[PDB]
Amino acid sequence: TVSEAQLARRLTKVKNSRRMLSNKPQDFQIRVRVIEGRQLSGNNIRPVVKVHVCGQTHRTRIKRGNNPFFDELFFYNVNMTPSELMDEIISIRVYNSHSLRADCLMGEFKIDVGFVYDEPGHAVMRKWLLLNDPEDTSSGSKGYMKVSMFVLGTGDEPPPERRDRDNDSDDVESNLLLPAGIALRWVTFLLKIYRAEDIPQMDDAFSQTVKDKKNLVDPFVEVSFAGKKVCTNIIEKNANPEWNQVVNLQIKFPSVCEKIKLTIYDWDRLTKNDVVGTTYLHLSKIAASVGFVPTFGPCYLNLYGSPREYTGFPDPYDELNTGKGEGVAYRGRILVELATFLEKTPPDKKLEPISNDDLLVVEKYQRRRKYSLSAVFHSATMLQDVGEAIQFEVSIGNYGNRFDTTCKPLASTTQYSRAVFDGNYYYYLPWAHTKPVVTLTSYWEDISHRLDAVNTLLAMAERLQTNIEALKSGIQGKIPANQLAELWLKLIDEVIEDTRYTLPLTEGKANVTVLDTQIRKLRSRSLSQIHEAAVRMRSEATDVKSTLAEIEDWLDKLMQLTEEPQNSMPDIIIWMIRGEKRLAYARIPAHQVLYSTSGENASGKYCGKTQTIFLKYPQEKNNGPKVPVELRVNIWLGLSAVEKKFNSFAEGTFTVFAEMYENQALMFGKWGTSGLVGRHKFSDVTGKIKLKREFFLPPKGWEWEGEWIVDPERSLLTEADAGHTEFTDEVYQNESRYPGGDWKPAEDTYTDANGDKAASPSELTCPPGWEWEDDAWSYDINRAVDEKGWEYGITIPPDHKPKSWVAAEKMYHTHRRRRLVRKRKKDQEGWEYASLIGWKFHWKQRSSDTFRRRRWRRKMAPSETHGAAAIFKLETPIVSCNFDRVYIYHLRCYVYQARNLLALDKDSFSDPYAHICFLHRSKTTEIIHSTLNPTWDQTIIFDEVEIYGEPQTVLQNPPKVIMELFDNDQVGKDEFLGRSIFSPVVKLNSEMDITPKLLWHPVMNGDKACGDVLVTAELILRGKDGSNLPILPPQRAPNLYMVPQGIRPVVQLTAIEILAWGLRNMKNFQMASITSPSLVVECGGERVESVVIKNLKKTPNFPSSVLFMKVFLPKEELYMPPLVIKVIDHRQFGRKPVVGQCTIERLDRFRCDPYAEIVDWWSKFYASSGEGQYIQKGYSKLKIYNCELENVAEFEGLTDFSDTFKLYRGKSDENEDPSVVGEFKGSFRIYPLPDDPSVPAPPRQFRELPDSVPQECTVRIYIVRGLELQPQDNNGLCDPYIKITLGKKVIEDRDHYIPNTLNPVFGRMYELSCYLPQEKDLKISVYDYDTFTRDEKVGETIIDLENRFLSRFGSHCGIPEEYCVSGVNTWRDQLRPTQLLQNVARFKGFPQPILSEDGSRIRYGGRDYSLDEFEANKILHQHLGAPEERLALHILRTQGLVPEHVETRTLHSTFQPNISQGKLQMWVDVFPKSLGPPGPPFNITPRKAKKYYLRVIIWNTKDVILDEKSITGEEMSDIYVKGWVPGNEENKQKTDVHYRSLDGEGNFNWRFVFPFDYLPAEQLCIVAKKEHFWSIDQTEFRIPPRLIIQIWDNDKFSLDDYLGFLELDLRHTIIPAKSPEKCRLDMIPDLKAMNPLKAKTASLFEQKSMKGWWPCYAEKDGARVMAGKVEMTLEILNEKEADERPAG
Ligand SMILES: CCCCCC(=O)OC[C@H](COP(=O)(O)OC[C@H](N)C(=O)O)OC(=O)CCCCC
Ligand SMILES: CCCCCC(=O)OC[C@H](COP(=O)(O)OC[C@H](N)C(=O)O)OC(=O)CCCCC
Ligand SMILES: [Ca+2]
Ligand SMILES: [Ca+2]
Ligand SMILES: [Ca+2]
Ligand SMILES: [Ca+2]
Ligand SMILES: [Ca+2]
Ligand SMILES: [Ca+2]
Ligand SMILES: [Ca+2]
Ligand SMILES: [Ca+2]
Ligand SMILES: [Ca+2]
Ligand SMILES: [Ca+2]
Repeated sequence: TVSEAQLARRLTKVKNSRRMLSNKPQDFQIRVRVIEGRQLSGNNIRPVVKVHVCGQTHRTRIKRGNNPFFDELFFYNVNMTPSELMDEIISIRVYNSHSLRADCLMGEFKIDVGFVYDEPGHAVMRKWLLLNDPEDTSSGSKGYMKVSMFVLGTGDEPPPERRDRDNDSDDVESNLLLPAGIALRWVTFLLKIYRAEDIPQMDDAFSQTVKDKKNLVDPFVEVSFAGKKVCTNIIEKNANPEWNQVVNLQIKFPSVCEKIKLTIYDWDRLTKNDVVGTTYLHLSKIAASVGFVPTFGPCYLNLYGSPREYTGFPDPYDELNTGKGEGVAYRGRILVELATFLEKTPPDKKLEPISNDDLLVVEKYQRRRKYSLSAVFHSATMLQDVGEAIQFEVSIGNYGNRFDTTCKPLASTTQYSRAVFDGNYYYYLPWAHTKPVVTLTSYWEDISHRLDAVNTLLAMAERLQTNIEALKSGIQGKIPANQLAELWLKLIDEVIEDTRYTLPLTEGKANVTVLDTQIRKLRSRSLSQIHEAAVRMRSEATDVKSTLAEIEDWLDKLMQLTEEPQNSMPDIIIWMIRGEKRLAYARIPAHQVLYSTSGENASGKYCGKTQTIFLKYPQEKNNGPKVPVELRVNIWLGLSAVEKKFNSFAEGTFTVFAEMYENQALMFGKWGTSGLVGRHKFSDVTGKIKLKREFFLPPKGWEWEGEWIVDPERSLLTEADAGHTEFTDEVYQNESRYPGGDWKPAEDTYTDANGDKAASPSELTCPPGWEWEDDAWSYDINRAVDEKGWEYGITIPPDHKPKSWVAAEKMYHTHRRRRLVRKRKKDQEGWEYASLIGWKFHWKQRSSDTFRRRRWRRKMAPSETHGAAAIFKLETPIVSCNFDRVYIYHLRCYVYQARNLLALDKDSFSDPYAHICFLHRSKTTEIIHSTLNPTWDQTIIFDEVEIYGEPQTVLQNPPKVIMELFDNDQVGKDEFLGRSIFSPVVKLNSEMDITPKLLWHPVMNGDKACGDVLVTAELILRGKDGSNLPILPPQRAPNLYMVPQGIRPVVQLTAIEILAWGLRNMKNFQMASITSPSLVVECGGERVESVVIKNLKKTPNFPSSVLFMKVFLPKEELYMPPLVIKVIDHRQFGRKPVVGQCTIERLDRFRCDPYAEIVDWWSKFYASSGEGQYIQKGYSKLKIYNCELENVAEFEGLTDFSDTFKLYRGKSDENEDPSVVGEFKGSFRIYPLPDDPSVPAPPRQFRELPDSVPQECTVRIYIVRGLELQPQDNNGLCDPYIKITLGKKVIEDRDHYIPNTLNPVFGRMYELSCYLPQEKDLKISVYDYDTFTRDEKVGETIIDLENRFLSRFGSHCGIPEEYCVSGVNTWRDQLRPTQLLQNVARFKGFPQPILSEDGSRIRYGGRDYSLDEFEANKILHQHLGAPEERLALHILRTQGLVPEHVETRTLHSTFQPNISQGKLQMWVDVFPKSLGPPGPPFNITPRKAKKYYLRVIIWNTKDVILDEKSITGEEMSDIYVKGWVPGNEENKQKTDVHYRSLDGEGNFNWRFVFPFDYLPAEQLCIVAKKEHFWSIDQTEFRIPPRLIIQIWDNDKFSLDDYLGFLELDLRHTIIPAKSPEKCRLDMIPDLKAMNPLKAKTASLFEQKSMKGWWPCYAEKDGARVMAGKVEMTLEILNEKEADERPAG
């Protein structure tokens, strides 16, 4: 059907439109203007409009008649998510009003904000609504509503209006917003909700203790759709509920909602209903357009949110349960199905039970399959502190949850491991050759028919993404065209070979839905389109630069083919548990590690492969200052029926040890078996359970390897501290006190992380082969400690020792700790001993130990009949993967430089250094002081890094190199600048030894990039010796390597010219003005300093404006270092502080080749805008700009002379830009110099500079009108006036404000005398006057008047089209057009303009210009000046200068920081007094409304409907006529009553006189009166001129009885018939009762008088009926003709 197709097309349109960022706050402004209703229902109505957007409701004032004119603009300022805003509904609703009753509904249109967002420009324009009644919907239309509504986001602008004389004001089907094919259709979504599983405990569990712990939740589903909330039934005490309820969602098709929000709630009787979790159906993702309606399911949707552990206290992460944030734990899953049923709109049973045959259908989507998951933990590095022991728990869904103690021991977690210092900064878990192994078994639906397709399309997209990265690197590197064509042919053949992939056959699979068939059909269509376009492109196209736009479109289409809403597999969540508490999480999608039998590509990207994931703290959007751990893990997921295929993915030998414990005790100096009381001699690890050596047997698939052996060597075998060559030791020191007492040395005055006392620093000695770097130890300052290096903690019972520390001392603290460091360069009888049995045994006996024990362990090896797959058959054993050999590597990181770093000191700079970390190794770069753009120029070498696994597995997945940038501070702790994560270039042999390429990787702090760092790395597999490694880089300091020659950017000699023009807006520094500044420009280690300004207040510009330095700069434009600008204020006692700095990193713009009817102003304005025309008299126009003059792209922002860079000072807070303390005005020209001085230098680029002295300027600000201001009063209007600040002078106009309009017509010139450039900042503000209260600011704009003065485009005065010396268009510039042509010839280096002997030709710019080339086809009226100036001006108009313009300047405000608060049509002329006085100013004073008189006479009435009963008691009518103009309610007049009419006929011969003010140029009238009696100032209305004539039954002693009306718009008055018998209905338009026809119209203002018969009407049951006929003559006279022939 066409309805299903158009729903699919509209949902794909909203699919393409919904692509912006999901910022939960975002500032939006929605304007809704109603203009004019046409043909509203009822008779003698008093209509009114109420518009409801986002809860806010505005209200029009009361108008009259069946064709009301409102022209009222409403504003809606909301702050919400864009996706939530575009699901909101705008509800326009027309009411009738009464004098003694409330409002009655008469029409309603509903339209969502999303579709008016999808319109180009985010704003529908003067479109007509089809009003309909929600309960009287069978009657069709009720009226029409011309509205225009706008949506403005951050940076968005409304589109300009267009001319409306004949296209928009008439006929309404020419501008319908929606066509008639919609036919008020409803769309019904049957969101069936079957059941849910694994809902966590959300009740108190104390009631069941008194009286079952698995089912402590009372769930129900909240379905939010289009603002309506439908709640399902509540299932009491069931964690696996079964609702089985269809939710009958409904939307009328003009207003659709896209985001169905399902939110399971735990119902609480006494408290608020808690949130279980929130998932969404996106209707645009489950619908397409051939196409199909929204279909989904039956498929489980997984919920995510807070951790599942119940706390009676408020949990800190309930914001994750509401769908905000990504969610850190599995909260259950809900089985839903979506079906779309067009029409049939059933209002009964919004909740309907599931029919009993759908419960048989849904059984086949509920079948479970066994899944086996393995995870081999390779390396857990970048740990910030050791703390307690650290454990990793793997869980998919609720399977493998360690805190679910009600189940059996799951063995889904690693052993507790204690972190080891890597020698420089970080910590790592010491796994080495024995990686931990986690295995767990889950049960999910076999949805491989989805996930093979998802994984294969993802592999397609990743291959094509790699190929387009190769292509963009090829075209960026300027590699030769043959290799580029070969690489492009490789790309196209990759597409051809890939997209002949047949998607998996849905027939035969159990869990195939209707949506699965539709997505498979869509994917086959898309893949066939991509394959055939590839076979077209491989033979047709020849150029790759045209085709990358199509190839990126293929990448976009392929990445939209991987969208799978029916992914029922929950994510694998890996939790780091420090101590007993959850710390950090990561979510791996289950399809990324899932194994399929269909091949490699159908398996996941990381299926059986080691991937690097960074854990996050549970409510962080990204990593902040502290990454908790960087974890490399080898995850393989798959079906347990094919778990034998894990053998091909496994590496190493999996190993589980059976264990036994034997205990002994010491009496009389001899160890023996005596005294083993309370714990068994042969027992477990705790000693409570008696065990034997014969109690352990291998399970199925396992066999013994070797014999039982003693295992005491696990202390020595943990990596032997041999992987480092430069180290830093650490020894901790402790003190203790009572609360409130004095400090003293502790019971354990030196400790380590294990929890007991350690050796003093005087006892520490080096290992053999090592020596000390420093002579003595020192205490740590660079942590969260005080001045002496101490942190403080507390002991709380029942714990005896502290577990946390803070930076400051409080009175309740009982302990303290200090770290001591020093750099470094270059017994075992088989038992562990302790003081008690079952105590803390340690490998060496102390004086207090009288007990001992040992381990008796035997190895199990997997059998050959099972392979490594036997680890899944362990249904506790602890599995660990042993690697039989190690591979030695060698990493070199070329940290070259950084740019645009954050300022984190008070002296406006930083001291950045970098921690380079890679696995269990770390090193620190040098500290570069007092800069934000450091050049470390340093190579960081980690020789002999031990990486386990095959070298190919390192090649496919390199471990990440992580750089953390820190601002060094001499006191306090060093602050975090950002973090860059990148992959090294792995090399395994001498073939792949190509040199690495430096790249600008981003430096992410939080969620934003806070600079870029130029860094690369290479990771070389070390051979038999270090001979295969390249040579060491040359040192410049001891153990300080430079970046080598092949990696370093190749530098050339390059000039940088700096046009230091001047400094603007210099804010005070240290409560002193910037009196003697200077400029310092640093680039590439060289600096240049300008001359010192002796007084900034006197001279704001540098005395010599050109600086010059020779710098070595990279040849490649990518590698170009930033340009640093500082401002140094020179003060007393020789002090030179820095008072401002900017970083300019985009220098590609700076590189250049050095060898390269009444006549006034408003008639002109209305002729240019388009609102006896003015162009017929031959006069000129002006150029109306819809934006600012700086925002016009042709004038380059009016910064062609010099750009402007904001200067910043001090430490920046919340990672944004720092405080702006001014602006440096200048520009740069960068060009490569010749290498040797025999070649002459290139010419300088700054020669034609103007004079930098201050100049006095006469500035004329002509402000024309304001457009759509923000309302600042209670009535929705504003009383605007103009407040101009220009340096010191303020001209406010509060006594000449314009009363109560949102579209003011100012028409006022404000002339000032200011000194440029000290007063360059021209601030024009519109302010709302108030009678008693404070004045609000509507808006604000800034014009750089020096940019107007100094630009080459002549923006100081716009050149008009004609040179007139008199009239209203007199030449307002100071200089004649010959002098402007002289000036532009002098600027451009052209020869000066040569005037001929008669002024007909001018030689300029190498061309001949003549008078007859421009003066032809024009009327040369009398105001034209000298013809040589006309021809010079005609030359000047073609030179790209600023024309005579009215720019539209956006009024910005702090109410909404980048949303237009209105617009201000205006222009500014700057007239510098050195060039002479200007001409006469333009009189832009708005024209008065010229008076008009409307006169009618009423001849007769015929076939009027007779009144049914008069007062006298007869079928008898008292016919008489009222008449008025809308707006003029006070000017109502009525005729005499034609008494005793028994035939519907009546003669009046009565005269009406209707004075009204008119604007012929705007084609509308002015009526002025107060809104009410207590109005401060009278208001003005702008409504089109029209006449309401009305016919009435008198009833002199009774009520007035309405009979009919007739409306004649005086510009479009319909042509009357010449007789009452030819007069009939439907010669006037009608759009509701019958299929419409065009009428015949004539203007009464032009055709001044005509006489005839007119039809008048009323309506009943929505259909027009004739109330009668009336004869009249309508005439319009002006003011003087009303006095020439007056009338009564
Ligand atoms: C006798 C029992 C009266 C119980 C009265 C009562 O209504 O208590 C409500 C609270 C919290 O109960 P909720 O299920 O809302 O917790 C949900 C949770 N905040 C969440 O957000 O997940 O109970 C307790 O703190 C336990 C007190 C036990 C006192 C013995
Ligand atoms: C009794 C009025 C108390 C004042 C509150 C009020 O509603 O004033 C109405 C008007 C204009 O509105 P405000 O700008 O004050 O409030 C709008 C608000 N600032 C905003 O930004 O939305 O204020 C007057 O001085 C005229 C008083 C006429 C009294 C006859
Ligand atoms: Ca509860
Ligand atoms: Ca409950
Ligand atoms: Ca509650
Ligand atoms: Ca600092
Ligand atoms: Ca510092
Ligand atoms: Ca106000
Ligand atoms: Ca006001
Ligand atoms: Ca106010
Ligand atoms: Ca009557
Ligand atoms: Ca009557």
